[PDB]
Amino acid sequence: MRIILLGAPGAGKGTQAQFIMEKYGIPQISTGDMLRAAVKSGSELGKQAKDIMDAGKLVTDELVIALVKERIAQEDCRNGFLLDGFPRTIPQADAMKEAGINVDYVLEFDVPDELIVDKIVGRRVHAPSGRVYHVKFNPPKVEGKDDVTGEELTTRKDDQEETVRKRLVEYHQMTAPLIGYYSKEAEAGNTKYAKVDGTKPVAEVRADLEKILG
Ligand SMILES: [Cl-]
Ligand SMILES: [Cl-]
Ligand SMILES: [Cl-]
Ligand SMILES: [Mg+2]
Ligand SMILES: [Mg+2]
Ligand code: NA
Repeated sequence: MRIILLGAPGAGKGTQAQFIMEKYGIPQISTGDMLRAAVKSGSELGKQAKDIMDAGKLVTDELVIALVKERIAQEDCRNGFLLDGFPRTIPQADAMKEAGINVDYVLEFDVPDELIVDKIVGRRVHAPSGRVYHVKFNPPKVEGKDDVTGEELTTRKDDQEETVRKRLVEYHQMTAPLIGYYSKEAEAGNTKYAKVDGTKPVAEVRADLEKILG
């Protein structure tokens, strides 16, 4: 099975990745992982990608697509692949089509913005050790303090509410046309598309995916 799995930053689409990998015998692949790998390999695309990154420049859609095409030709994608978080824009989806990269299912892992925010801004960390807590889901033993040292917990700059909300605003303005793109592709019979309710318990989402995919 060839699957694209999309989802807003913080929604938790990753919670279903291992289920999909084990159901079908397929690797999880991502443009981030591809960039890091091809550089190691010394292949020509990797060298081109390394040059671009070393210059602090943007990886063009042309190069990303060539890396995707190369990645899915590798032996471990024989049964399919779980393409995580890509495409991100209609131009990238069109470049997939120009290159001949169709998939069987596009899954939109959907969690309302307010629930994403509530999840992230409740996080607490003991930064010297990377130990993590959450006011609502994994609270510490003494309020606001690290269990092990007793030092007062903090929050990551990455997790500030204004920063989370800005990231979601940007995500939806980019992704809304892409969702419509794949819905239309499904209407044409070129793929299947499903909006997945990520707010349910993990075990229920898993059951729902089993019905969506078969
Ligand atoms: Cl996430
Ligand atoms: Cl990968
Ligand atoms: Cl303790
Ligand atoms: Mg890999
Ligand atoms: Mg939406
Ligand atoms: Na093809």
